[PDB]
Amino acid sequence: MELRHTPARDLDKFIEDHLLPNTCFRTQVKEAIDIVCRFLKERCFQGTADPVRVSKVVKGGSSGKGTTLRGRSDADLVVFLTKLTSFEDQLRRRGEFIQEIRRQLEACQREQKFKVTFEVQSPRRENPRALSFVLSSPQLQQEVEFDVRPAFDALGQWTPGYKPNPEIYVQLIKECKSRGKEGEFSTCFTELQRDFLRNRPTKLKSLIRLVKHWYQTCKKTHGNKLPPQYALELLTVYAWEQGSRKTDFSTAQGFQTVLELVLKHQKLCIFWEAYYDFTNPVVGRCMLQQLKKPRPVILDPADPTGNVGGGDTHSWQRLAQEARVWLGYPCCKNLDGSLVGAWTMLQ
RNA sequence: GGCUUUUGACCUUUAUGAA
RNA sequence: UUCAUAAAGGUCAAAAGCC
Ligand SMILES: Nc1ncnc2c1ncn2[C@@H]1O[C@H](COP(=O)(O)CP(=O)(O)OP(=O)(O)O)[C@@H](O)[C@H]1O
Ligand SMILES: [Mg+2]
Ligand SMILES: [Mg+2]
Repeated sequence: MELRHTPARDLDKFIEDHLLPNTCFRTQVKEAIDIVCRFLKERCFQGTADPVRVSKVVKGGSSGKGTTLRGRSDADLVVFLTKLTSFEDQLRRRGEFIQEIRRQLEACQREQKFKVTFEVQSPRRENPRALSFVLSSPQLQQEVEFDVRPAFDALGQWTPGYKPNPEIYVQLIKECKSRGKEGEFSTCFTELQRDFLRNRPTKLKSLIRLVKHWYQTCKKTHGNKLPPQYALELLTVYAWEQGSRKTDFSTAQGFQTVLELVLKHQKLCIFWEAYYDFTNPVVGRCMLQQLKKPRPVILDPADPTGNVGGGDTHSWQRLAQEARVWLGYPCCKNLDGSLVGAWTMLQ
């Protein structure tokens, strides 16, 4: 049964039946992650005469957040290398480490330990930001898709709960404003992005799944011309924080609220102070700049240079058209045909 | 009320890499 | 000691499906 035909009272059942991970899926992925992690820690750089060390492999993305879609969520890994020493460095040397990681993976395949399938993407253009591939192992019951990124460890050993030293963002902003980049180093702060969602209430994670599924369904019609998926994820968090703040709430009202916020994209200016704030003048000046951009502005809680909004109003136009149609579906409607109603946003 | 799953919190333990 | 990935054991909670 398609989401498109599911009424409001069955959305939680729909999430349960199609979207939530089952035991096998999340078990096989964690096995696949283990294979790649061991490889990176025990093999991949053991050949370098000048030792390249991996300080940590961070499981990011939906996998680290607990918002994965069953049988559809990739594994996102950020591998932190001791020899990348700064944002400048990561930006210039990321290409090398990718290629090298590719070679060693090949040399493992050649050995019959597992099988990897990459996908050439042309034109190559700017250095690659990631290495993507599919993994297959006699060990595993299924294949898992991967996304691997090398990164400079800006945070050091970071403990969830603490705001990162502002001087780290001072430095971030300095390089970004000099090289004309914005949001290019969000991977270094993956752990903050993971922390922003990991501890949220269970049903909120479930709604995020639903919104993600709706968004993927939209992509069938619009390909890659939509705003970034992360924008919608953050938009869902914003909806809950201003309209509920409760562990229990109606999924349909949540769904409707999000769809309505999409239609109001020309008024969206959303940001958080979970990891930075206006205290430090430099960080403060950069936040303020971002909030003066054309709407919608959705500021990455982990990255003050990062407007997840995407800066492309055609994308939001397209997404808004779909939001208009989906508001006529049984998804947000009661039994009598009336809409369940959206939450109302605190200041 | 009963059965179970998913997602987190806290306290232990094992392997691997790193500071 | 701490950080990361996987596994194991104990305890607590949230939400969901089913009866
Ligand atoms: N536009 C963006 N700006 C900043 N960070 C982003 C971003 N897009 C993605 N990210 C970060 O990189 C992670 C991996 O992205 P994706 O794999 O593309 C989606 P996901 O969040 O993993 O869910 P999904 O893979 O289950 O669909 C995201 O969770 C987010 O933390
Ligand atoms: Mg992902
Ligand atoms: Mg990914």
